[PDB]
Amino acid sequence: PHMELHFNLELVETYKSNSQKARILTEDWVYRQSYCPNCGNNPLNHFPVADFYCNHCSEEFELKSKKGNFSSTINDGAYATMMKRVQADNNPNFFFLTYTKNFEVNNFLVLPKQFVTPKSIIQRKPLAGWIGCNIDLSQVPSKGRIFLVQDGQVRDPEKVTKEFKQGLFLRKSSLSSRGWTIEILNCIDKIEGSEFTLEDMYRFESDLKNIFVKNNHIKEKIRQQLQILRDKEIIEFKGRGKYRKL
DNA sequence: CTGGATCCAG
DNA sequence: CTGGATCCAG
Ligand SMILES: [Zn+2]
Ligand SMILES: [Zn+2]
Repeated sequence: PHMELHFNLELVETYKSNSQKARILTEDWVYRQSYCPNCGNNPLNHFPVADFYCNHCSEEFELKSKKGNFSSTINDGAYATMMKRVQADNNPNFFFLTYTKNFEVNNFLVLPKQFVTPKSIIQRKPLAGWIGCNIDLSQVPSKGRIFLVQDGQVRDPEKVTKEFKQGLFLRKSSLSSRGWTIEILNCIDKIEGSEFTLEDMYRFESDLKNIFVKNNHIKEKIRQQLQILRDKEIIEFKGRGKYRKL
């Protein structure tokens, strides 16, 4: 098994000046080159929409693509529609593909569906109406941005599948309880290095209070959330309010 | 006390 | 059943 990072260069020539070129090329690449980031199965199945599923584990993936520079936002459709889906916990997993002017994939990631929170949905050039949206990847923790290819480097599929499976417990939490765990992961991402203290986490109290406005016991909530993450092997407790990222 | 463990009103 | 609240060991 060898991933080829370039698109089909013959299709590049055939579909020159064709309106659908960029969709044909990206879908083709995902179909032949991607694997299921849950169970590792290759190839995926095709379901207009660029939707795939895994015939082994039934995971679904919808593809989004951007030519050029890696963006911290993924273009979607309507704000209201995306919201209904997010609320109903109904989104597919998302594949995000970025590619160069020479039709090489330089980033390819999966955003597992449960990491798409109301918060991560931002309005695009909003107008009083007409309001598109993006998914804002700066609001998604590293645990929910799982790279199959990163900066032109093909990652170990065993690490991809491990990371994907590690986050699946969040599918069993309801919206706000899931939101808590996801925001704690966002805090931990900001801590520089491997080691951190409870004191480090308490610095985010003000930030967390602004998201979770009804919580008057934020320090205690932080402790509980750290315990959930320990139980899920995402951090370890070294005792006495000291932790290490895993 | 500090911080890991558990709970319950609506 | 949830997520803000309370319990409880060292
Ligand atoms: Zn190539
Ligand atoms: Zn699969």
